[PDB]
Amino acid sequence: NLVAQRFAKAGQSYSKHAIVQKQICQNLTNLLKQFCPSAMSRVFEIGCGSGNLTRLLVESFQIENLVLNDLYAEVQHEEHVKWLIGDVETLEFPQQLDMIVSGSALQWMQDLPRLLQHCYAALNEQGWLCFSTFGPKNLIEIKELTGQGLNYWNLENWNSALTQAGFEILHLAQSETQLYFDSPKAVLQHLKATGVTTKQSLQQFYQDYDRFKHTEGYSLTYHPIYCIARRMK
Amino acid sequence: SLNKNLVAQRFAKAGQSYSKHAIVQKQICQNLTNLLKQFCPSAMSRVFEIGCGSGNLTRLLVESFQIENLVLNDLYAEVQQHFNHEEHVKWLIGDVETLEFPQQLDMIVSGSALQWMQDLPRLLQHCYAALNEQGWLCFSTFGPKNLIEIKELTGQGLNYWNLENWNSALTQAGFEILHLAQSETQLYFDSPKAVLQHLKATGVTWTKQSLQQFYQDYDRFKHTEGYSLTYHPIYCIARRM
Amino acid sequence: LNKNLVAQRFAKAGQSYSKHAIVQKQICQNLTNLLKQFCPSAMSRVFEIGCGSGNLTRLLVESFQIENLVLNDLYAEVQQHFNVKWLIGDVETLEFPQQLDMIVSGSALQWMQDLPRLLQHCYAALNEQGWLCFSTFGPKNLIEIKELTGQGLNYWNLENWNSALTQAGFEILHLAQSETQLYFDSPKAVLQHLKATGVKQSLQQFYQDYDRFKHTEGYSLTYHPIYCIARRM
Amino acid sequence: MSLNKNLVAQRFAKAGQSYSKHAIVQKQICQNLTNLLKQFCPSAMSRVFEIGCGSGNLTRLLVESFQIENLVLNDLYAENHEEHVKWLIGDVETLEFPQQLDMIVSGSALQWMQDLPRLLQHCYAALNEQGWLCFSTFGPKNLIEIKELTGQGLNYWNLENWNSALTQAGFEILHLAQSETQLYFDSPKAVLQHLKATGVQSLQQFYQDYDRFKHTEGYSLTYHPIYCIARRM
Ligand SMILES: C[S@@+](CC[C@H](N)C(=O)[O-])C[C@H]1O[C@@H](n2cnc3c(N)ncnc32)[C@H](O)[C@@H]1O
Ligand SMILES: C[S@@+](CC[C@H](N)C(=O)[O-])C[C@H]1O[C@@H](n2cnc3c(N)ncnc32)[C@H](O)[C@@H]1O
Ligand SMILES: C[S@@+](CC[C@H](N)C(=O)[O-])C[C@H]1O[C@@H](n2cnc3c(N)ncnc32)[C@H](O)[C@@H]1O
Ligand SMILES: C[S@@+](CC[C@H](N)C(=O)[O-])C[C@H]1O[C@@H](n2cnc3c(N)ncnc32)[C@H](O)[C@@H]1O
Repeated sequence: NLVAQRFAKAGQSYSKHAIVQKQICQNLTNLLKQFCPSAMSRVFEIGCGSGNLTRLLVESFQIENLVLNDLYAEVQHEEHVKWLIGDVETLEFPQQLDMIVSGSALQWMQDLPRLLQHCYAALNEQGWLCFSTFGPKNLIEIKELTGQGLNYWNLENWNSALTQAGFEILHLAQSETQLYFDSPKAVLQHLKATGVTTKQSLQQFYQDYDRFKHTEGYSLTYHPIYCIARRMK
Repeated sequence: SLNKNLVAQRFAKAGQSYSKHAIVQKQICQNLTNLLKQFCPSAMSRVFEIGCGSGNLTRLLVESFQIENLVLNDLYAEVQQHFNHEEHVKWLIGDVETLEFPQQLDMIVSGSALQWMQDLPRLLQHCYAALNEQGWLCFSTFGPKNLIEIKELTGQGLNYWNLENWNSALTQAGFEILHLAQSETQLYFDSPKAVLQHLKATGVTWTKQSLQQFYQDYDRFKHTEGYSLTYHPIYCIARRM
Repeated sequence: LNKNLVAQRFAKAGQSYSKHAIVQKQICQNLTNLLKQFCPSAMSRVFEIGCGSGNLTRLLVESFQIENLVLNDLYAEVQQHFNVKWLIGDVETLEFPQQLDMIVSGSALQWMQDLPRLLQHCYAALNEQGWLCFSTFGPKNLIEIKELTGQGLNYWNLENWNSALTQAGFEILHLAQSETQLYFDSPKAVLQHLKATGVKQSLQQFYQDYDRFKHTEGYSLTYHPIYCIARRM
Repeated sequence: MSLNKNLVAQRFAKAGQSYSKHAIVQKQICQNLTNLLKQFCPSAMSRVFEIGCGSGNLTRLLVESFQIENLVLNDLYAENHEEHVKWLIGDVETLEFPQQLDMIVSGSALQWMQDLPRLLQHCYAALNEQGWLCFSTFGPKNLIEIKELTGQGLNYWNLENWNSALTQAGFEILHLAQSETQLYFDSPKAVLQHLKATGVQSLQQFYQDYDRFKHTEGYSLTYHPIYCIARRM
């Protein structure tokens, strides 16, 4: 019934711009409904944040045991949802899991190979490891003009890291989405309103943004990476 | 364009996956419905669907949108065998290029059916005259590389419009384009026989003689993952200008 | 309040002969003459419900100038009686053509399940001052067959039509009914006529029970057509 | 296998309400008598004779639908001019008939006759075997309101007088019907203006007298036409 495929998409659109991060969770949840069965028993979410993915998880899947992880419990049955709080690279994973899901969080990790060792041991055989992260061009306009940002993995780094850690890969995709704001100030407004973020430096930042001024506006790039994976066989 | 808190966007995607080859049409009607949830209001009084067919898109339309009056169109009258009679659903059976469109429509929707139209610019004129001001035109269709494997090996297919032929025809018909995209999917089957079985199982479709050389001809499309079959869906969310 | 039309009541009765096989056509001729009285000779858009073989259809085109003629019936197999625009299907489940000058129907509305709300679509599809003119059948139609076999249809009467037409927003310019009894030579001739017009001991009993419908001229068979000429107000 | 052309006996009754142009009443009686002629008579007729043609409203309907080879018109006066159109002017009860007729036709004229039984003797001898005698006249309820409010009016035959007289003269009756029509004018003056437009001190009481005929829809004027399709033996 299943058939391997390669795909490539492109188009021009309009976005509410304040919605960008929740729609990434919506796209990841579509991939979960595709591959994973409706019913699962034990699930572990890393970096749950405000809970945009968790509410999509519970309303689309039937899970009995749910473990939520983040540095803070800002998500506001109940004995079925338990709280593991702290840096996930410091904590011991819940065991015998059907699925580990993460959304927009793995880019903050310092030692991903070691963390994927914890993913392997905690998961059952053919247990699901599904996550969304970001590639090297995510918010690269801010990286060039301010010298700040994360060093991201690309698709080949993830591929050779999951295979070397003993994971079979079912889905591995990436996307580059350029938003075009009217002026460089609206770019900063979007970053504050979505929570990502001298007077000399401010307008000097607005001067150099002309290097990113296209016919439609000043560009801001999001580079989400999507992956669906299974353990061992 | 001059509207605030909406931002223009350009995107590109690529990846490798495992699909259920029989679910392709459901995948496209699901993708189009996901676009309808983004751009369109949750309630619509009058909606018109061209080429309802089995009803894959119709199922997704009624569960996500409160519709007061739903009008369904298709070529065959026995399309009404795949549906149960409801008071708020009317029918317009026949070739849609020969039928008067229902009046005062909030949205005209159609999934993987406009590629069978003979006169597309004349149909877009009817869409414009049937929609309310700022009425919705949202459709799925197919691009030029659609099933190019079957076009080359059998010499049969369709004439497909590309994005900027659509972009040009919609703008001059009076439509503003809010969303316009396309994707290319190559499915890798294990053998050319699975390609033919897939084409008949999903309802797209000589013997042993020509059936054997067609298998050897398909060797030109064999990747390391299997034998390719290309799908080229086109999506478009438009509004009456 | 028109200064040339005048309110009218009439009643007629008499004895005659009839070619028993042309009843359906004769019913159409009576409706066609009522159309000639009230209606303009030119109408751009006309919608005919239940055209059938086209008895009333050809009488419409012969005496009126129509630009858009839409013909409806249940079965597409009646287009083989013509050659217009075609609207095949159950009229109660069909999207009406809009901005109509007249909606015509001959001996077909007695088959409808929900007449009050089909009139609502007759109201919306018609222009201001649009015409609604039809012939149907009354409660005593084929009552000899319903009394003997228990089979038949529930027919509205005039007062039901006068009530539902004004409740839906229609004026009434003509509302009449006729009862006609044809006296066949024998009950066998009644069955022969019923199958020619397209409508062992159970058979002999039927011939016996029909003697209760014996008159001086023959055996009875009642037709009860209703004629109406309405207009949207 | 075989065609179907079986005449059957029939008794009918009609009733309803309507609107109509008051100036159009004789033209409609002519239109109704022409409908009966089309239902009983062949399209081809060699010799036709009309009694009381008058304005010619029935004559235009006759030649419109039937193929006549010789047409003789009769009336007290004379209102195409082909060579096969003859005129017989004068009191028809003092004139010898044209012989070997296929049909004798008359519209709204036989009510003025002084000796109908004698005139039926002439109709018999002039008609061929199975030759048609068709006419429209009026019954005793015709203009009954003007009859009692002025004490003036003609003496009319009823249906039984005609049925007995035709059978006595040697005629067979294939159709015999009567109709009562009550027109409702806004006021008795419009009744008089109708009586003066259609060729038919003490005034205020004649209006006061007319209140005896006041319905809810207006003041009544009654027409009582009689139709009969006969053929000679
Ligand atoms: C961009 S938010 C994601 C919010 C959204 N609900 C989702 O899941 O996609 C990423 C979250 O990961 C959390 N996070 C980052 N590093 C972490 C770590 N080392 N251990 C646990 N949580 C971490 C942060 O607190 C942040 O809330
Ligand atoms: C691929 S099917 C789409 C079925 C289903 N709605 C879906 O997309 O999953 C395309 C449909 O378009 C209809 N169609 C083709 N030509 C048409 C025409 N000229 N007018 C109306 N419908 C047409 C066909 O009947 C066929 O069922
Ligand atoms: C007695 S025939 C009339 C035929 C004749 N040509 C005429 O119109 O006077 C009635 C017709 O109505 C059609 N009919 C019955 N129910 C219908 C419905 N619900 N919707 C549309 N047509 C219907 C039937 O197919 C049938 O041909
Ligand atoms: C009231 S008109 C009806 C005319 C109408 N156009 C029609 O024929 O249907 C009857 C006609 O009969 C004529 N008529 C009356 N008495 C007649 C008589 N004795 N001989 C010949 N014509 C007579 C009158 O002159 C009158 O024109």
